Parts: sequence; C-alpha cells; structure tokens
Amino acid sequence: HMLRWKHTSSLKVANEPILAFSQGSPERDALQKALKDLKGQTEAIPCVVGDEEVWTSDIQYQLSPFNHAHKVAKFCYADKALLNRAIDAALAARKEWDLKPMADRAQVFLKAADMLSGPRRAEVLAKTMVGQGKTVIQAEIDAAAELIDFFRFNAKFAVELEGEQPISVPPSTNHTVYRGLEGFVAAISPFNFTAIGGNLAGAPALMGNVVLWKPSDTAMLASYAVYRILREAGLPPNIIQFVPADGPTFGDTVTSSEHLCGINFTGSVPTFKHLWRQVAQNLDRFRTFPRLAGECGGKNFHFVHSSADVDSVVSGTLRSAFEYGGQKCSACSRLYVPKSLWPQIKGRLLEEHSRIKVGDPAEDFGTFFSAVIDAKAFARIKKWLEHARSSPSLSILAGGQCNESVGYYVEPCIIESKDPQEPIMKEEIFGPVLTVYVYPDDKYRETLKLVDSTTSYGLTGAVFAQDKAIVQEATRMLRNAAGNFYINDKSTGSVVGQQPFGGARASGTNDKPGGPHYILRWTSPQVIKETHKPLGDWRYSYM
Amino acid sequence: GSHMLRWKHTSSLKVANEPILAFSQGSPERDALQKALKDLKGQTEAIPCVVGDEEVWTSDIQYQLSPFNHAHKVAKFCYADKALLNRAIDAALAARKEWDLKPMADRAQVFLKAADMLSGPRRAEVLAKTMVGQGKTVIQAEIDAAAELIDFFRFNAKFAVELEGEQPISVPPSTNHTVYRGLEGFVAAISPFNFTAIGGNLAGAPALMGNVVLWKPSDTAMLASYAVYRILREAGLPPNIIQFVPADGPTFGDTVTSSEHLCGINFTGSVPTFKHLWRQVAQNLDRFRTFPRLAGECGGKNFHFVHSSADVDSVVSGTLRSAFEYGGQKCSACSRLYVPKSLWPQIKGRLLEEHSRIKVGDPAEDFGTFFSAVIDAKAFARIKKWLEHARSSPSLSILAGGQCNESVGYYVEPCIIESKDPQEPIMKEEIFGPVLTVYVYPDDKYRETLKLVDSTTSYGLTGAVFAQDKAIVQEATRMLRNAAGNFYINDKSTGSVVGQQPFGGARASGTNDKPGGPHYILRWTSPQVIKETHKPLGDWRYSYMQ
Ligand code: PRO
Ligand code: PRO
Ligand code: PRO
Ligand code: PRO
Ligand code: PRO
Ligand code: PRO
Ligand code: PRO
Repeated sequence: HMLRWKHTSSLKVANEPILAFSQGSPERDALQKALKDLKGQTEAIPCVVGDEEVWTSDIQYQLSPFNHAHKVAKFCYADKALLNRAIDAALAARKEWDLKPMADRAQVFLKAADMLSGPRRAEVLAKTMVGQGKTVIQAEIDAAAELIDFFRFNAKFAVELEGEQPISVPPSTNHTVYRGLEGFVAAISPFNFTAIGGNLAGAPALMGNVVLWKPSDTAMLASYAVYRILREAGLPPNIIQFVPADGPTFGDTVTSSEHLCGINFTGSVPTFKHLWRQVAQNLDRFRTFPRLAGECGGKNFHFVHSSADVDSVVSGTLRSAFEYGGQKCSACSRLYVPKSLWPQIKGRLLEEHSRIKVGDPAEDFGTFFSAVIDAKAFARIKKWLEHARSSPSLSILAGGQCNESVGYYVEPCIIESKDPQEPIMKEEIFGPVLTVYVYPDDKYRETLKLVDSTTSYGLTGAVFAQDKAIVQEATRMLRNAAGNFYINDKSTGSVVGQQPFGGARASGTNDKPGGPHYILRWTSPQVIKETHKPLGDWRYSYM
Repeated sequence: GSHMLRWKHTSSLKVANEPILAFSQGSPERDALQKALKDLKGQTEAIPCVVGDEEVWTSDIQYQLSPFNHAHKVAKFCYADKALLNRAIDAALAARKEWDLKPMADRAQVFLKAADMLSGPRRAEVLAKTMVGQGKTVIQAEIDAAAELIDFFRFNAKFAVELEGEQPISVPPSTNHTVYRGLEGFVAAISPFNFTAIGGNLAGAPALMGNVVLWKPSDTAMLASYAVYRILREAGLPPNIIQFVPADGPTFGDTVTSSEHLCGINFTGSVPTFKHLWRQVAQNLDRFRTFPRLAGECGGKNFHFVHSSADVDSVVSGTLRSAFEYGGQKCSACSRLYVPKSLWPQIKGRLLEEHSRIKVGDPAEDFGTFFSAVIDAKAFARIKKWLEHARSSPSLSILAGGQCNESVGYYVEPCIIESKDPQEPIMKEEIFGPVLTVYVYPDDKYRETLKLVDSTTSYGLTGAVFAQDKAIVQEATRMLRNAAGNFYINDKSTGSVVGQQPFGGARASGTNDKPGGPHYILRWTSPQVIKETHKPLGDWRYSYMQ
C-alpha cells in the first residue's frame, strides 16, 4: 500500500436566511450605520498581486449611480506588464494550493461565508447599494444571500465530489484526484451582481485553480470588499489576483499567455465570442485546451394564459421587469397577454406603475428601484425609448422619462407592441423597459411558438396559468426557450441549490452555477491505479 | 396548490464489468470465435451509408484492407457527399425532439439490450471483425470490442439513469426539478481506428443523453464499426438518431461546422485535426444557434518511470505489454522507458531475452501471435521513417528489432531503442507503432529525471511509476501530477477499465472529459431547471419599504 486515501467526510449546509429589515431590527440598524460609513467616502482601491498593492497611472473612478458626483472608489487599470507579472506570481503559487486537501480550501470559503453572514453583512450590502445602485432587498439577496450560498454550497459540492470514486477490484486500488486546471483562469465579472464576481473567481479557486480576477469597473467597491474578506478568511497570496483592467487589454493579455487554462465570463455575447475567437487564433501556444464558460444574457418572457391569476401576473411582472432597473440577465422584457385579460392587466399595470418610487436607495427605503448603472447604460436605454417613440408598431403606455442631471435615472417604462417580432422584442436592453404583446385567445398555441422562435436567447421564462393541460403543453413547447423555466412565478430570483442558473441558445454555455455540476468545469481529474501484486508474464494463456 | 407538473420516481441500475473470457482450448468462446473468423475469410462486406433506415451509396467507393493480409478487402464502403451529410443532418434534427422527450430509462434500455447482444450472441462476430479488419489479436479484440464497449453501454446507462436522481432543493411555496435535456442541434462523432469500443461510445453516449448524431467511423475500422451500428439498431435505436456516415475527414468537418445546428463534436484522433475543427467552429461562431461543445481525446507520449526499488520482472512484463500490444497503436502505449543505472544490466538483459520470444504474425491463423501488422500503409511508412531515424541519429541505438516488411501485411517487428539524449525527438513525438525508447539515468539524478519525465513532451495522457519505496512513490506522484491523467503505480500504462480507471488526460492530450467515469455524460446534456410555485405571489412591494 504505497498510497493511502483518507476517508472523505460530508458537509451539511442550508441557504442563508433573507432578512426582512423591519423597523428596530438589528440588521436595519447595522445597514443604516454602514450606509452612513460610506457617505462622502472614496476608497482608493489598488490592484493586488500577491500581497502587493499596485498602482498604475491609469486612474479610474467608480461613481454612485444615483449621485454620480459621489466618486465611491478610485482605482486603476492593470497594464499588460502588470497582468503578466500577476500571471507569473499566480502560477508559482498554484501547485501548493492545488495539493491542499479539498476540505482545507473549502474552509476558506466557509469562513468567508460566515463573515459575510455576520460581521461583514452590512458592509457588503451598503457597498453594493451605494456603488451599484441597489435597494436594500436587492443588495441583501445578492451580496449577502447569493454570495454566501455560492460559498457554502460550492464548498459542499466540492467536498462531496471527492466521495465520487471508481470501483476497485483486487489486486488494485483506484482513486480519482480532482486536480485543478494546470495554468491560470481568467475571471471576468459583471456589474450587476456582487455575488457573480465572488463565484466566477471563487469557484475555480475552490477547485485548486489560480485566478486573475478582472472585476467590473462599476462594481469595484463591493468587489474589493469581497476580495478582502476572502484574504482575511485565509486565502493565500497569489491564488486570486485582483486586477481591474481595460476589457480589451485584459482579454488580449490573458489569451496571449501559453498558461491560460480557462475563462470564466459573464457579460455580452459579442465579448464572449471575441474571447472565444482569440483563444482559437492562439490555440497553438497554449499548453492545454482552455475551457471557456460564458453567461451571456437573455430576452426573457412572461407568457400569460387566460386562466392565469391576474394579481400574480401583475406583481411578478412588475418585479421581474423593474427590480434593479431591469438590469438582470433574467429580467422579464417581453410579456405576452391574451386579449381577454388585457383590460385587467393593462389597468393594473398602469395603476401600479404610477406608484413606483424611483429615487435614492440609501436615503429612501421606500424606493422600488434606483438609477441605472452608468452613462453608457443610460445612453443605450434612452436609444430604445427613442425607438419606441419612433416605431409605428410601438406605443409607450407609461413612463419613458429619464434624467441624468444628478443620477442615471430612468423611469420604469411599459410599451405595447403590435408586432410580436419588433426589434424591441428581440434585443436585450438591460433597463426598466417592458414590452407587451397582446395575442388573440384562440391563437395561444401559435403565440407559444412565437415565444420560442422570436429571439436568439434561451435564458429565463415564465408561464402563468391555472390549467394543468395548458401548463403541460407550454412546458413541452418551451423546453429550449428557457434554461430557468417558471410556472406561476417571476422569471428572476434564482436561488443557489434550488434553481441552478443558466441557459443555452445565445445565452451561453449553460454550466449551471448554483448547482452541483458547475465545479466540474474547473477540475481536470486524474485517476491513480495502484496494483499491489507483481505483474504476471507478458504472454497470455490462450497463446 | 395542486402540482400541475408531476415527476416520475427515479430508478437505479446495478451493473458490473463484463468478464474477460479466456479462449482456452475446449471453451465455447474459442469455438465461436474460430467460426466467426472463418465466416470472414475471403469475404468483402458492402457497407452503405445509413440515413434513417435508408441505405445510401455514393460514387466515392473506398475499401478497408486486412492489415496482416492487405490483399483481403474486408469491406467496400463509400464516403458520404456533402449533400448526403446535409440530408442526414436535416433528418436527424426532425427526429430529435421525440427522442429527447423519451424517458432516460427507455433510451438506456437500447444500450443495455445492445450490451447483452454483444456479450452473448454477437460477441464472436464483433471480435472477429475487429481482428480481421483492425489486425487485433484475440485478447486485444476481447478487451475492446466486447468488454470495453459492453462496459461503456452498461455503465453509461447506469450513470444516466441515476443522474436523473440529482435534483435541487425545494422550499415552500415551490417545487424545483432539473430536466436533463439533450443538446439542441446535432452532435458530430468522429472515431479512430484503434478501438472498436471508442466509436460505439463517441456516438452512443451523446445518443443516450437525448442527442442525435452523425457518426463518421474510421475507414480502417469500418467492418467492426458497422457491426456495432447494426446491433444498436436491432436493440431498438430509432431511425435518424445515429446516422452512419463514413466520409472524407476534411469534407465531414467542413460540412458539420457549416451547419447552424451543430451543438457538439465528440472527437478522438490527432491533435492537428482537433485543433482544425476547433478553429472551424470559431470561424463560424456567428451562425450557430448555440455555442458548440468540443470534446477531444488526442493521444500521448506515455512513460514508464522505474525507480531502483522496482520489481524487475513487473517492469519487464508490464513494459513489453504496454509498448507492444496491438503494435503500440494505443493512445496509452508506453513509448518512453526511464531506467536507473543500477537496474539497467538486469532490465536490459531481460528485455532483450523476452524480445526474442515475441511472435509477430497472423492473429486469425495463429493464436500464439503476440501482435500483428500495423493498421495501414500510412502508419507503416511513418514507423519506417522513425526506424531509419534511429539508425542515423548519433544519440540513438537500436537494441532489438528494427525490421519491417509490407509485402503481405504491414508488418513491423517490435523495436527497442536506447537514447543518450532524454530530449531526442523520438522521446517527444507520438509514433503509434511498436517502438520503445529507453533512457538510462544515474540513480542519484532520479529527482531531476522526474522533472524531465514531466517537461519533455507536450502530452499528459498515461504514465507509470515502478517502485516499492513509499516515500519515493509519494514524491513521484506529486511531481507527475499533471504528466498523466491516468497514472499507474506498479502497473502498465495501458488497459484502463470502464468504471475503474476513467480515461483521459490534459496538456496536448485533449479536453479530459473522462469517458469511463460518471461525469462524461454531463458534456452531452444542457440542463433546464423548472420551478413551479403553488401559492399566489402577493404584492410587488416589500415590508421594509413601508
Ligand atoms: O462503490 C464503490 O465501490 C466505489 C468506492 C466507493 C465509492 N464508489
Ligand atoms: O497545439 C498544441 O500542440 C497545444 C496543445 C493544446 C493546445 N496547444
Ligand atoms: O452599457 C455599458 O456598455 C456599460 C458596461 C457595463 C455597465 N454599462
Ligand atoms: O435569477 C436571477 O435573477 C439571477 C441572474 C443571474 C443569476 N441569477
Ligand atoms: O453569434 C451568435 O449570436 C450566436 C450565439 C451562439 C453562437 N452564435
Ligand atoms: O497514419 C495515418 O495517417 C493513418 C490514419 C489512421 C490510421 N493510419
Ligand atoms: O487505456 C487504454 O489502453 C485504452 C486506450 C483508449 C481508452 N483506453
């Protein structure tokens, strides 16, 4: 017995509670304090390579979306030389980290999760509110609950994976070693969820990888807070490098390294395609075949059958379309309503719309949602509103206003299209812009087909109906129209361990972060066979 | 609050590895195999392309030759033209939704039935066709066309049926369920000559998971590949789920990568071809309805590393088998042997003595044959060039063998070469022939030499360490962690068994998706999660907002 394999244990975890933030609650008090702690503050956030805080001359600012005069962070872009130094230092740390027992790596993430749950909760929530423009509850479900859940559940999944071992038959013993990927992983995270950044960099690190993490410019404050928590929780130097950078510069640099083994990406279709093509162009140089994982957005639907509960349709659609300003890959942006229910649904939507509060989420907890993330987002959304004012098939029913004088404020907008295949029914806006198509009741089946065929995407979707046969039929018809499919619920708000998230078609590679299989993309297994008796003669008896 | 979607209870499956038969005199399997070999003598099968249930011929007629008697055309087949390939795609796509909607257990039943047929009544046929068409000996055919193929079918069925039991957490007011969807589109399966079982798995595993497939089998394994295809159809595989489409390689790749409906390529073959397909997909990335999934197994330059504490006889027997079985035509074959100076007199003497006893000949006529001819004229020519290199290189010396003769079959003697240069080209490049290179290292340089084992080649597939010192084994295991995806301690580098040693490696050796293990099938499903909520949603506002 040259090798001895220690018995793997099990990890019990459950989802983090979502807090209610009632008046006089400990969490509301703590959050109010943490928000006050950020008022008028700018954090100077360096690049971090190993334990070194590095500044370049390429200074950038993160602005508070609802008060863009407030520079919440000053940071800098890593240049090609710094990125390459970061790669070198990470690679030199990788073997030792990869050789650590899975349980020891998991412990770092479990400790981080407990820090986020307790003493650091108010901080990460406040930084997500002030830096990304989230309301209390949007920050809570993201920077606390989802991030905490990724860390705990991925830890559980990874520990359990070590229990997945092959059959051994005497006189040999077989064991699978879940090796990290050889090389480094580039993690490229989006502005819209603090938790996604934590997962994109953290999940590969958990599995024994080293990572260059390029956080989103517009989520820098909260992203660095998560980074610091991981380091304080025991993540060794050079396992995750914190390297904000210009997008093209970062992509060019990591795809030029012979040591690139993975890209973990969430963002646009064109950017993911470009990175895929850069890897293909440089395929000769890489020591192995890099693994690309991409989540690329959606044009998500709520489909209503005449049997639907109208109040649930209304509240679920308002939330899905407008929470966080519709800046979610999962947000409903196309609503299909039968003619027979349209007078009810139109009236209710327009009435509730007039009561939606858009304002400062730190100062007014009555706020439903706040400003969109930045000037570029504001400009894109304004372009779509101008299109809705131009198109003969479109009519703005409510909203349509925007004002960027103080923050990047866009009012929620509800549009009716007479054309089910209008460009606004197809293209992802990432803003609080809901388009409604009213279909004749006797054409529900033809309309279900349009739900499936109209767009290039396959991410989220919901069907509202109280008729079993209709639900069964719609489920079959929409099988590939949504990777996260909902019956009588809104299309947003996937919960780790409950609705693993992702979809195919143009929406990405569908590796389902939030489920037990995601971590498999970040391990390259080795199987070791040890034979305990001498080998026989090389000839066979039949010879 | 009633559940409108109802999910069936999941099942499990008990399977064990298919036992390897002995083929001793007096055994039924030896009798059956001799009859099956006789059934192939002097025969040529005309093998069509199969699209749906239609047998289709083109003008591009090709022949598969028996490697050890190349005057014997064992099969006449044809290459699908681009029109036929596109017709096959269209018909597969039209059949896909129904197949994807079939219960996993019903799809698994096809493969379990096929495995049962291969185990019993069809065993002798598939063995004989692999022997005569690919030049395998009885035992090499047995571990491949029977045991490994049967095991892929049974174990993947188990893995797939049981995968449906992997379900998310539900919390009130909702029920969550994962649907393991097949990929939307079609999968292209491209299989190699050297294992009948690999073709069955490359096409079969995606089909099991609800995909439809264009299977381009290897020209030089056509006879056995079609036998497997027919068995799958007889076992109940519906039409248009696997299209049997031999084709020119570049033509096939061009056609499948030009379709907007391509969702996967399941490939085993050369590094350059896999890279080319990868680049074709990238070039055409705009047109695809989704992002295609490429899986590739691409070969190796595999090592046996010997420490001074090794069991000498094990080193000798294990290395002779790994280097020379099936003429070294395995992605897992040992082609570099590292021996410490202190054991070299013993090991050299033993290797040379045993070498003189290795019989090369006709595997159908002489069951005493250790290995037979290599696969084809191209392989023979490549190997011959490497032998000539070994005679002309100042760093190389041929210790045994070196002869070859292609007058009757593509016959190459087993060859043992010593290199004085651990970085000689012959230590780096995959030959796919019976050519073993030995490097002798001073005992006191074992650590530096382990680093050379790891850094010399571009590959990471298989490797073995022979040693009876625990500290040395632990050290070597750490040092060689990424040098081999299938790593062996005191055993040979070939002969992975499904469910026991899932097979594959990284570096240039491929994407390492570990066929033979429980996770391989995950590459061929794109999961959907359905949440059904059983209570009304309530207001859009939250309590904290009041
Ligand atoms: O069932 C078995 O025998 C192997 C070893 C433990 C888990 N799987
Ligand atoms: O082209 C090659 O040889 C290496 C292998 C992995 C990708 N680059
Ligand atoms: O719309 C844009 O282009 C920028 C980038 C992410 C946030 N907004
Ligand atoms: O379901 C949602 O709303 C978020 C979007 C990214 C992943 N989960
Ligand atoms: O380029 C596009 O838009 C589609 C998305 C998946 C790949 N091709
Ligand atoms: O050596 C070659 O190129 C051919 C292809 C596989 C069989 N022999
Ligand atoms: O290990 C071996 O020898 C074979 C090679 C292909 C897969 N398994």
